[PDB]
Amino acid sequence: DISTLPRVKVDLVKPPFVHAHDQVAKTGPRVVEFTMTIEEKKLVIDREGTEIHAMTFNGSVPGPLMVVHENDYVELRLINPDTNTLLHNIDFHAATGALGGGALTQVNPGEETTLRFKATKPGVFVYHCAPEGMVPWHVTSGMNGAIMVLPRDGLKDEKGQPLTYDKIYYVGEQDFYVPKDEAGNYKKYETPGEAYEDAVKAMRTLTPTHIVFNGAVGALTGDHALTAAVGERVLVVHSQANRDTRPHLIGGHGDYVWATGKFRNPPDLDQETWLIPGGTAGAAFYTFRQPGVYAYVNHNLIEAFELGAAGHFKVTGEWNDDLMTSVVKPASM
Amino acid sequence: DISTLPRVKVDLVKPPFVHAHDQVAKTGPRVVEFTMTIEEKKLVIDREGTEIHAMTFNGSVPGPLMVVHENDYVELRLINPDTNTLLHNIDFHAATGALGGGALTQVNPGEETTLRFKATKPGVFVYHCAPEGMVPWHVTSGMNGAIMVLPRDGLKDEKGQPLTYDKIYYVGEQDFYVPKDEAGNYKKYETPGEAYEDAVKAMRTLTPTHIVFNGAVGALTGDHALTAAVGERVLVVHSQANRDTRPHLIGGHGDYVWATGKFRNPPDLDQETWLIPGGTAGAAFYTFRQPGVYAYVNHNLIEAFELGAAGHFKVTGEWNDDLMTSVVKPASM
Amino acid sequence: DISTLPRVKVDLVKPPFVHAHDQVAKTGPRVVEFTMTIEEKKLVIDREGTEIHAMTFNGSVPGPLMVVHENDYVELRLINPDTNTLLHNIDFHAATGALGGGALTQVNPGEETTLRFKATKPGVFVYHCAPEGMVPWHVTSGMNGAIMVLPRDGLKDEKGQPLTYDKIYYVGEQDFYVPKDEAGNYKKYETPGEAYEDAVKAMRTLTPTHIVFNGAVGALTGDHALTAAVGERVLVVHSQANRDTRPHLIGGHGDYVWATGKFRNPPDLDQETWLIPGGTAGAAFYTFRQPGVYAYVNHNLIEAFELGAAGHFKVTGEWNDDLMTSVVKPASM
Ligand SMILES: [Cu+2]
Ligand SMILES: [Cu+2]
Ligand SMILES: [Cu+2]
Ligand SMILES: [Cu+2]
Ligand SMILES: [Cu+2]
Ligand SMILES: [Cu+2]
Repeated sequence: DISTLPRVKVDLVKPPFVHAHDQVAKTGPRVVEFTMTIEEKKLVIDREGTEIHAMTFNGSVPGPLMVVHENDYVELRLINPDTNTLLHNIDFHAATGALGGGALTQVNPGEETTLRFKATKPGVFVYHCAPEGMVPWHVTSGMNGAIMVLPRDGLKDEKGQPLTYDKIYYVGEQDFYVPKDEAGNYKKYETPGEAYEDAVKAMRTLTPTHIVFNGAVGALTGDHALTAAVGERVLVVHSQANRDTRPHLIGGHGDYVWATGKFRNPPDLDQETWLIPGGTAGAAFYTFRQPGVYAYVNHNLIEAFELGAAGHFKVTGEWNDDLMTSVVKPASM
Repeated sequence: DISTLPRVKVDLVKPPFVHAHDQVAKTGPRVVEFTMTIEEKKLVIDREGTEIHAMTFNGSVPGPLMVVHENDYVELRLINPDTNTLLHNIDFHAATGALGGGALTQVNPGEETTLRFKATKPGVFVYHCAPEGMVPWHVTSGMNGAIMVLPRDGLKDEKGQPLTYDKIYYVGEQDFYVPKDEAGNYKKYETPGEAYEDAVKAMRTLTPTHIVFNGAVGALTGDHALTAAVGERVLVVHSQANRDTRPHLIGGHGDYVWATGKFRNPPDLDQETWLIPGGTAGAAFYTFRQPGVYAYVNHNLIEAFELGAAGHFKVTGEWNDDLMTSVVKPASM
Repeated sequence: DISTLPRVKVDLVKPPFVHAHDQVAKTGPRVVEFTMTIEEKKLVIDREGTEIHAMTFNGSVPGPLMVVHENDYVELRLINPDTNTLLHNIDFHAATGALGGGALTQVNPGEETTLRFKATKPGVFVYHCAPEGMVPWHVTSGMNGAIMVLPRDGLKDEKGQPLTYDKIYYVGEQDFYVPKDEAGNYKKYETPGEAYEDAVKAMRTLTPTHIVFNGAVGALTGDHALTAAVGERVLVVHSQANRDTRPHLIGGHGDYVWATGKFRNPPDLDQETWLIPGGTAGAAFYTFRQPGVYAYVNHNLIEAFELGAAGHFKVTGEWNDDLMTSVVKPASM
């Protein structure tokens, strides 16, 4: 049976970008093959040069977004090179059985493995590393990403009418818990193992030191802001593998939102802000109507503006005065 | 076009009360004009006399509730008198473009401005101050409120049947982060600027020192409890501009609840407790069936009973023994 | 009227198990009688022997799950034996009036009382102790449980088709705040009253020291794991009386989920993780398709793996290779 199915190999791209795919399936079920290489590496996460030992899927935080269709088979080749120091594995919330695949994918440095699973449910799901005994440490070190399982006939609104996006971006939100000394300065370590004991004490406080989008404070700002034009329909997939978040587009809305990200449910309309529970991926669809800069944020404003959970969208086009206008510009009373 | 539309000026009232309005629109689209004056002032927030420098819209925490209908134009005159010390602005989650109006409304002390925007989406939305660089500080100092955009044909249940309320109250929930000395006593400052540096360190802990309704511990209790009678239908609008909350009416329910507050979505029925994400306004409809005192609370009971997030409802009417009755009054075994 | 109704006495069972009942009602409305005895007792909650003075309904944390049908009358006999030291009462979120019954059920040691209320709304609800002035202390000491009010015609899916479970389990999640000394070691007390002052200071930090299922770290693991077989439909009721949680079945899904637990609303489909607000009970339905061990967790992984919020399911049956298979077992590159 599977033997007889067609197979296509797909090369992943770095977040916030997403690999090429079809919204409405043009072929029947296939075996979609992906390859990911584990990379343990130092990462500076803020302006002051704070550095951590990140554990990544393909060298990025978050790991890349995989896109398949309902009932395709996902075949993943997972490689843990001998240059790494720790055992890793992968748990797909999209999969059924063996702890999401975690029990079947344990690889020490120098090993690789190939897992296959059937994508039976449509929606966006979180995938993350989960080794017995050190699950939170690997997850909060950036070892998580997401997979989107699109219905074979694409996305639909509450009335069952088609929703087609022109652009899609993947925003992975990460809560970090950097160990601190007595005065409050962040500690630095030579290897991941040296950090272990302190990491556990830092996590138990339940208070992140940093909460960032795309691995670093300001990662999606300035020259890295997300782009769009007035009239374009944009799908924003957002994931948080360990902690709740409440996304919000400043100056815009979520026209259609699947906060818990499962496509067989009708979306919520006109959301100002929505809650994505820790351990979940969600998606929001919006059509831009005004040009300018928009701030995309976690709406606990302390987490957004003090801790790092803020990004930008720069949109081009003509301003619509009917929607909004400054009647009297700021001036002396 | 707008030139030709009728205009009505509306005078706002202090929370928890709401200005007069029509549920079902009797006229066509209009330009609804409001005026708000910014007021920086000292506020004692608890029984022990803890004082803070609040930043308010119209002298209250939360700012007043504005009520318009879908497709009306909101025209707001915002005045920042010379008696204030800081730059302020306003961001309406109900608006589209320019950061909700934040980029078009920056006024220093002694200035004013007039913004107009089209209310294209029905629901309850949060509005708040958001100056570049000090967003969380202004929000957590009480500078936020809400606006309700009613469908032109009023509220409806899941089956599309009309829902008419007899009374409406606005509960604004506020998380405060008062700086403390080494022993745990709250600090006091002469001006807002003197508090700034300490405020930022207090916010980064992510742990509020107070969480109150209507600006102070016990604000909606005793002689200030909300009132109703058995048989009355009450709509309770609740907003939290920075942090999640989980409202609950002790002894009652939320018969119809729009937790994320957007009216084009059908409401949830029979809720015991519901989650309103930080940066959102929600609404719950309930018909009183028993007289007596009801406690309206944030259901994290520590936040409610230790931190200040609790209010009362005193309802008049006849007791219904079919619904509830004490069969055997407390007595010695 | 009530005089004329049939009455049935039901003996409760210890969580995670649930007392015998009918899903679809075979008789008309009845007066269902229950008896609960309050028990103040020492409980060791972790591996290191940390001990607390728990306040319980029937000797367990959580208290037992009560199951009735819509429009039955619940008649509860509540006994507070003279061996206890504190005043207690009970508040049913399922009830209407008198603070959920809290104002009618205050019993000092040596007293008892009998309350009756009509179960007018279907769903799973939280019930908990709530004495004036010490509400959070009694709740966070384990004095809470849940009641399920089933529609008279059983559970249904989004299309109104019947959903019948073969097994049902009740998972009560508890956040504990154990007082600590300067070095971080947990304190021990002789009686509940001796703990009082320190308990309040511990709660105000808003940071639990332990978050457990069924009263202790590892309570639902090893020989106490929940059981099922491939093909069985299982309903898992989960409650959190004071704090938000985000349940997740590792290796599975929530096929039908009522996150806020009210049955008149259609369930959410295919959830990976769902949010149950503090002060609420929810229910998830799933059909097992793969055998093996599954971890049932609160998906804030620090709370699950560091703090205690983790349990197991051991399922028997044949492995399905179509759903998942290890193509290449872990081996040297
Ligand atoms: Cu790993
Ligand atoms: Cu997971
Ligand atoms: Cu301001
Ligand atoms: Cu905002
Ligand atoms: Cu008690
Ligand atoms: Cu309660």
